[PDB]
Amino acid sequence: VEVSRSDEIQKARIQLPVFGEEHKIMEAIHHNDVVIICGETGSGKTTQVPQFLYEAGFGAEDSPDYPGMVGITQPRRVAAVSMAERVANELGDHGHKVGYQIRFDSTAKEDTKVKFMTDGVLLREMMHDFKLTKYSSIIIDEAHERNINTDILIGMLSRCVRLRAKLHKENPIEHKKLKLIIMSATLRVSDFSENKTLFPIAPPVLQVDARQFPVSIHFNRRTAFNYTDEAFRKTCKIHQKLPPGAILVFLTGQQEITHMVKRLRKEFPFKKNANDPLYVLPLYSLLPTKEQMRVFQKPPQGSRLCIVATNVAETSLTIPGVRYVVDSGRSKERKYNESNGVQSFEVGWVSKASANQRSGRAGRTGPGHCYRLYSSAVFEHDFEQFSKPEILRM
RNA sequence: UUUUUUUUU
Repeated sequence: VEVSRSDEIQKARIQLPVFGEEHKIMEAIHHNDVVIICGETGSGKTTQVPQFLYEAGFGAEDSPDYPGMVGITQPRRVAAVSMAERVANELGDHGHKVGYQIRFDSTAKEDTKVKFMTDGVLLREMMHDFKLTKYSSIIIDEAHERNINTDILIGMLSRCVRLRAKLHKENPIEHKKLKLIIMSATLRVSDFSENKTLFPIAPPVLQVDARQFPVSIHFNRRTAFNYTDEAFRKTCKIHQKLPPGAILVFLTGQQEITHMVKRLRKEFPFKKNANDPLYVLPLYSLLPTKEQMRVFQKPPQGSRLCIVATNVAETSLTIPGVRYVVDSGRSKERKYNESNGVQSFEVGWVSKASANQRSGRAGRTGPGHCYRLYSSAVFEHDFEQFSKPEILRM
């Protein structure tokens, strides 16, 4: 199968170190019933999978009615949409042959081989069905967050695939076996691979690296009673001491963030061409789009960037021209008193996965200086390494 | 005597 590619996007095909590993994906699409592949983002996994499975012999495997076509599920609607104006142009075919579906935009075209999903739309489709005949190649995204809907869907697809791992008809050879790879976002999914519950077999796994684009991890053995002022001091020390760039100041809630915005408008009130060139912007997804496009833009000249954000920045929104974080130390979380029906908004330990993703959010392609207001001994006491499931709270 | 970071149909 050929793709009708383009020049700069063939530059985007070869550059990824997973396309040369295509044969593994080939055996992963030909040998194993369920495959688990992990890796940090930016290593060319979602931006390389449609070129795998459009060229795998699965677009027309069980042809001529097209029941072999890949659905790749995404954490959220904007991830699928942005990735569709990213890599549906990577396969050189129009919107009929590559597409997406989100909560309120359905692009159900019959020519399609690659479809980017959320969780809920595919739930909608296979409570509308139960045996998943129209699909044969499925790729999962974000296996490390372990949300509600990802876990729900993976349990019920384990049921459906292991029901179709059996014989389709009265002992045929034409089985509607479903080929599925979980393209993870961070490199610990083995907490599910050890179990014999969701699959009694051990699911075969593949581990791939990424491009670090280095970040310097720095621990401050400091009291973290008012982590706002500590983050303020670390970002002032980077802004004055270290070479220029952009620095991230991270917090938890609604009020400390605008308090830090007021302060960085106070001690650095100039923002035009105390000659510290600085533009300071808050960020969380409870802000309107005009401020959300204000951070999409680059800083005005005579001013660097500095972003006072909550814990949104790890996964929700990420911006190009930043270098360094000062972490939250402790992040805001929510839990329910099941003995009462009492909810809660509180602040507790950042797990090491969220902090690592945060440090990666700092050093996109440039140097990172992860000035952590907490210590290594406090990073010793940020167990567990990964975050706890979002199921257990609600 | 308001104290909502976050999310999937």
